[PDB]
Amino acid sequence: AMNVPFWTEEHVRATLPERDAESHKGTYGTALLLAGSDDMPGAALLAGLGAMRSGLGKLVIGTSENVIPLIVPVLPEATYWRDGWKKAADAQLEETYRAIAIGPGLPQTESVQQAVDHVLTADCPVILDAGALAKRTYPKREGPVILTPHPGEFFRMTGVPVNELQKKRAEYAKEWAAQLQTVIVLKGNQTVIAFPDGDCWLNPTGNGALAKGGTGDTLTGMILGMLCCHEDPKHAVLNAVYLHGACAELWTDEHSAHTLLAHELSDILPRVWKRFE
Amino acid sequence: AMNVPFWTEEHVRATLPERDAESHKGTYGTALLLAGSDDMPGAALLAGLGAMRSGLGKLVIGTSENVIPLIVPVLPEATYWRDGWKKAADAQLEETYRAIAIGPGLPQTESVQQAVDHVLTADCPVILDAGALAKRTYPKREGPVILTPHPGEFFRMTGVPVNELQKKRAEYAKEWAAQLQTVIVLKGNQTVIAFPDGDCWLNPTGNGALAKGGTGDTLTGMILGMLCCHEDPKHAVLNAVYLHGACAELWTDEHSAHTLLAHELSDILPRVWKRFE
Amino acid sequence: AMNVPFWTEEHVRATLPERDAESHKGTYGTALLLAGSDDMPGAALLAGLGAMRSGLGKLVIGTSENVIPLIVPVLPEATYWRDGWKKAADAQLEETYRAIAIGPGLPQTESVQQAVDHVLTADCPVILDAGALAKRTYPKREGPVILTPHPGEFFRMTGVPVNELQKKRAEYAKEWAAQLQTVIVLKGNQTVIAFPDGDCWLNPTGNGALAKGGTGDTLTGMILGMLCCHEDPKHAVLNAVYLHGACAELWTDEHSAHTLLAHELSDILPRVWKRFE
Amino acid sequence: AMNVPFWTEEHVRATLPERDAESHKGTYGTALLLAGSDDMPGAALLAGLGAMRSGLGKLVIGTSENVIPLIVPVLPEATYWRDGWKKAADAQLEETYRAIAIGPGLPQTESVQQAVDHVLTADCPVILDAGALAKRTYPKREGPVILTPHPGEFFRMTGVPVNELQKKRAEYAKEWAAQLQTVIVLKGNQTVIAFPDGDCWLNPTGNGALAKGGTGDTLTGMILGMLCCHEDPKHAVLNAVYLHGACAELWTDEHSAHTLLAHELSDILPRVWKRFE
Ligand SMILES: NC(=O)C1=CN([C@@H]2O[C@H](COP(=O)(O)OP(=O)(O)OC[C@H]3O[C@@H](n4cnc5c(N)ncnc54)[C@H](O)[C@@H]3O)[C@@H](O)[C@H]2O)[C@@H](O)CC1
Ligand SMILES: NC(=O)C1=CN([C@@H]2O[C@H](COP(=O)(O)OP(=O)(O)OC[C@H]3O[C@@H](n4cnc5c(N)ncnc54)[C@H](O)[C@@H]3O)[C@@H](O)[C@H]2O)[C@@H](O)CC1
Ligand SMILES: NC(=O)C1=CN([C@@H]2O[C@H](COP(=O)(O)OP(=O)(O)OC[C@H]3O[C@@H](n4cnc5c(N)ncnc54)[C@H](O)[C@@H]3O)[C@@H](O)[C@H]2O)[C@@H](O)CC1
Ligand SMILES: NC(=O)C1=CN([C@@H]2O[C@H](COP(=O)(O)OP(=O)(O)OC[C@H]3O[C@@H](n4cnc5c(N)ncnc54)[C@H](O)[C@@H]3O)[C@@H](O)[C@H]2O)[C@@H](O)CC1
Ligand SMILES: Nc1ncnc2c1ncn2[C@@H]1O[C@H](COP(=O)(O)O)[C@@H](O)[C@H]1O
Ligand SMILES: Nc1ncnc2c1ncn2[C@@H]1O[C@H](COP(=O)(O)O)[C@@H](O)[C@H]1O
Ligand SMILES: Nc1ncnc2c1ncn2[C@@H]1O[C@H](COP(=O)(O)O)[C@@H](O)[C@H]1O
Ligand SMILES: Nc1ncnc2c1ncn2[C@@H]1O[C@H](COP(=O)(O)O)[C@@H](O)[C@H]1O
Ligand SMILES: [Mg+2]
Ligand SMILES: [Mg+2]
Ligand SMILES: [Mg+2]
Ligand SMILES: [Mg+2]
Repeated sequence: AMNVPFWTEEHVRATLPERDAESHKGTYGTALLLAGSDDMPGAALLAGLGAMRSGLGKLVIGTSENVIPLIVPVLPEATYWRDGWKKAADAQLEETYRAIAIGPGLPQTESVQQAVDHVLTADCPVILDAGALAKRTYPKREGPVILTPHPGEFFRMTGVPVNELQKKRAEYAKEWAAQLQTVIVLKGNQTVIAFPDGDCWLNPTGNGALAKGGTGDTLTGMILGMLCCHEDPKHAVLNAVYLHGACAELWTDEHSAHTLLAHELSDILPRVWKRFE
Repeated sequence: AMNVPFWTEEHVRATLPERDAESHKGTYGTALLLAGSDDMPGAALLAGLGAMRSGLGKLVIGTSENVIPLIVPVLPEATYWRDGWKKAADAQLEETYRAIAIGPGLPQTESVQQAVDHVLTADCPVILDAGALAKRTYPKREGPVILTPHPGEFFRMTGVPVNELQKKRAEYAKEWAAQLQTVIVLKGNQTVIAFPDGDCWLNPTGNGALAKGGTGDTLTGMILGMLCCHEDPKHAVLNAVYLHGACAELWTDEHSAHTLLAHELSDILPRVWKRFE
Repeated sequence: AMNVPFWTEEHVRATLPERDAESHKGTYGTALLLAGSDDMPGAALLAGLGAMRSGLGKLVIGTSENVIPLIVPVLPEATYWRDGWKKAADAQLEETYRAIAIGPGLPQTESVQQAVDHVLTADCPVILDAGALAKRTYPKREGPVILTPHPGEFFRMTGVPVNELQKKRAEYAKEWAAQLQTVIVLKGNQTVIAFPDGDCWLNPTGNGALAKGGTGDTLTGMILGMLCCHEDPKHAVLNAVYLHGACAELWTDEHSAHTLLAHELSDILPRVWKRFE
Repeated sequence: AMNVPFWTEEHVRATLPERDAESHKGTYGTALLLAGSDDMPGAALLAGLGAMRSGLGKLVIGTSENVIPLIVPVLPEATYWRDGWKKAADAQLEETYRAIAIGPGLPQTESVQQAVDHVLTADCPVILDAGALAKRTYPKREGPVILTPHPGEFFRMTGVPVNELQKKRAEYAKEWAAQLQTVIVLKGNQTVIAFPDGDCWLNPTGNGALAKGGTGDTLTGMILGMLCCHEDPKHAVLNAVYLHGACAELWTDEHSAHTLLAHELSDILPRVWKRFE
């Protein structure tokens, strides 16, 4: 009904960054990921791999003590802020980060919202997903706030029932991005990327291989990394959603859509990303 | 002697499900796996990988605290019900699952049977394997009960000695599926899939590469996942047994039958499944 | 000086076993591996992978509590006898095994020799390696005892200095196999396989890619598995040593000899073994 | 301005060692790596893999108790000196090593400098990286001391600000190698390898795929291993830096430069090294 344009291959090619010969890890920044809890530890690994695969310089993972050891053998490149997501509830961050994500595998609690409020006082883009998504408002700040709800989380945020939401996805996503003054990545087939300045796009990539636990955790990480290597954070969000879906399309060329595991999207991204360079 | 028909490539092709563009993980359900104990932890990873590879939406693994960390780095997509198989002995499940499996790597104890009795009060298909297999009867309930004995476990269930069983496999499997009113997947070369309504099939795939620890644990998981994406639970069971054996046949094209490890069946399934689409 | 014959490709092809369609894991037996200690845990994983890759039915790993979790994510198919190598020092094994190995990554202590003495009362082939190798004698028993010393361990066993040993390898290996009434696999370039009945062979495969920590741990496991699927335990030993070296030769076709890691021999064996079928 | 020559493909080919048929792990020595701490554990795995991939015989990793289990499943070939880097602060090493590295993932503390002072009393080449880099002087000793600073660490060592350093990299690196009487590998695009005898080279390989956490940790390990298989420790340093960068160039043929993870350099080295033989 709205004619929201697709973010196309041509837009991706035109906007993906270079990685210059004269750069070091500091050029691409240090990200922070606040993710993973004792009965949902895997979401931290998924998002971690997503982020380190996606062109950042360094990654600090703020997760519980019990989760740390489960990440290290698979993602040895990350370092840790021990019990970081709980510690973020107590004070403003003393360290400076290029971008921050919070929520995958975190309980949807008031302590998590406190950590959200502290993270928002930093001057960098911030992603809120999963356990960090709630019905709330957002303080005026410099850097973008990026919310990544699936339709269930959108219902939690807005009170718009899922059955109604799904009939008018882009209309609701635009309306709430504007009201909240946040980016909203409203997930699903034809994911909507709605910006608080009124720009809105649809994502043309992805398939049912993504309809399985963990794929959104991986996406949150991909957005986190891309925010560190793109000059324009809009392009980071758009390219992460696009390339995330493109990795699922590569998988289905020679593998059944029923059989993808989320972490494999990260394994596939190196070759898919190269295609768009 | 009986002319039990084979479930053939043509039957598999005709019955494997689609994964629609307009679906999400909830479309394919949340399964529960109750598996893994302190000296047999690996069976939980094997069955977990089997299940997540096999087209479910989400997987919760109910296993002991000591087993959880051993699964997460390999299968980060699963979440946990901490000490779940022990907790299931104490009360009906409060959560709703699309399908449930119990038994791989569990001790063959009365506490495990209590957990079985509680799981059976849910309205979903239930698989019982390994430590959950015992001589018993089953309450009338809506969803199918699927027993996956090898010949030793069948002897434990029925008192039919293995030497006698193996002379008349389909006859015994049919007789006991009918008596018990359960599906029986009687494993071995030419696995028998006997339904309590009298339908019975033989499986034509598989080889001696499967004659090694863990392959039945992986199968239980494959059945669990397929029950979540097939509309007809009969087809889920049949296709899981078939594709399980087909992965062993792919392996032996270029690898010795002596050298397969069970977890690799799960790694092979993506490409094998695609062949049948 | 002696004309000890090489165990050749033709001997390997003539002696490798079939894996029949009508077999199950019990056909190929349950092996026991007593290996791994707190500061040398990896040797248990190396030998475990070697063994499960090499055609056994099941593998029980008797290792310390702290080592168990380090094996499970990589080799989920093994089960455990918790603190098994220490417990073996206290009594004869109550369980029956198709073959047993002891020593990789175990401290060279009197407690380990006690565990050796208990294992020797079983009726199955037994391999002694590494920490289980000492200067001693062996009781008359039914099954073969297989010692796998490198030249340093041979010096420890016999008092023959390494410099002298290495001038007359097959002569010393034969002499001591006869004296001890054990098989001796005297490792090195042109490994000597000396039988206590006077048969003796040289191994023609392998290269300097093997000259790195862990490769002998992997070999001990390969011998353990092959003893379970070969009818003649002589052929098991000969084929394990041969195929172990052949995997290093495959590696060097496209990879530098400086860069092999022991666990990769196990990864390579599936395709190498197939070549000899 | 200086015409520092590049260490070229031809120099690498002329200087890489053979791995003779008549060698064993002892021929290539035992290295010691003192690396990894509770919130930076991964650096020990990265450097460990680097080292074992790079032609040593054995590797002992001296790291904290909590780090050990995180390494073993990925690098089972290493053994451990439990809490080794802390224990090295208390006394001269009783064991003899072919080469030693210290610092990746270690806190930059006085206790680490004490461990440095003890390691320096050994007669072998010693690498100091990361947490072991400080403003200090070095005792006259037989074996080379090899410092591997990035420009930030060089500033910490010398007081030369990074902005000034980067205008005259080889001039500063030569000056300080001479003053300190240490090798300095001054990292960055066109890494400078400055020897205390006045030889100096530039490295022509590498790209922005390396501009991400962990790649320097992997390099320290590669240098450690190469010091064990090269007769001339100068060639070890030069070839490690060259081949490290070459692995990043192989990656970018078919993968985006944004997406490399440090541990993958180690995975790539087997095939890259073979190219130069
Ligand atoms: N491996 C892990 O550690 C995992 C952790 N996860 C975490 O589990 C927590 C809960 O998130 P979940 O998303 O699993 O569960 P939720 O219960 O929050 O949301 C799922 C529900 O949202 C609705 N929904 C979602 N997508 C929809 C669509 N396209 N159309 C219509 N309705 C839709 C449905 O009502 C569905 O039942 C989060 O913290 C998440 O990060 C999940 O990602 C699963 C994997
Ligand atoms: N990695 C792990 O954690 C593993 C766990 N496992 C668990 O170990 C427990 C015991 O199960 P097992 O099956 O190992 O041992 P069992 O002792 O229960 O059954 C094996 C016996 O059954 C008979 N049998 C099985 N298949 C046969 C056939 N085709 N023909 C004739 N006789 C046959 C034989 O008597 C054989 O000795 C289960 O909980 C199982 O899930 C096993 O799957 C081994 C791997
Ligand atoms: N990843 C792990 O957990 C590892 C554990 N390992 C364990 O470490 C223990 C000690 O065994 P090691 O072999 O490392 O050390 P040892 O000190 O027992 O033996 C090595 C010595 O034997 C001699 N030697 C060996 N091969 C020779 C040859 N071809 N020619 C001449 N001399 C030769 C040399 O004197 C050499 O220094 C064992 O329990 C072993 O299983 C080792 O395999 C290293 C890897
Ligand atoms: N996975 C892990 O366990 C990791 C551990 N690491 C450890 O973290 C510790 C701190 O080392 P880091 O290097 O991360 O952080 P540092 O804060 O010590 O050094 C980074 C700073 O040095 C400067 N710098 C570095 N390279 C430069 C170049 N080419 N041009 C200009 N300026 C440059 C910049 O000021 C930059 O902010 C070390 O012990 C290191 O081994 C890091 O390697 C990150 C990964
Ligand atoms: N059928 C589908 N087609 C395209 N994308 C999908 C489909 N199912 C799920 N996804 C994507 O998978 C992710 C699910 O996120 P989450 O539910 O948070 O794990 C989102 O990026 C979705 O847009
Ligand atoms: N020789 C064989 N041919 C075909 N399938 C086999 C063979 N040996 C074992 N299997 C299969 O491997 C699995 C063994 O299950 P379990 O004993 O529970 O681990 C079952 O699915 C068997 O049907
Ligand atoms: N240069 C070489 N050529 C052939 N085999 C080797 C060589 N170096 C080591 N090996 C083999 O590697 C293993 C070393 O055993 P160990 O020292 O116990 O780890 C043995 O099987 C040796 O025969
Ligand atoms: N843009 C680049 N080109 C070449 N090498 C690089 C580049 N960025 C980083 N490196 C290398 O990556 C490593 C970084 O080390 P560190 O900062 O200690 O992790 C060094 O070996 C650098 O020389
Ligand atoms: Mg989500
Ligand atoms: Mg079973
Ligand atoms: Mg050895
Ligand atoms: Mg560094």
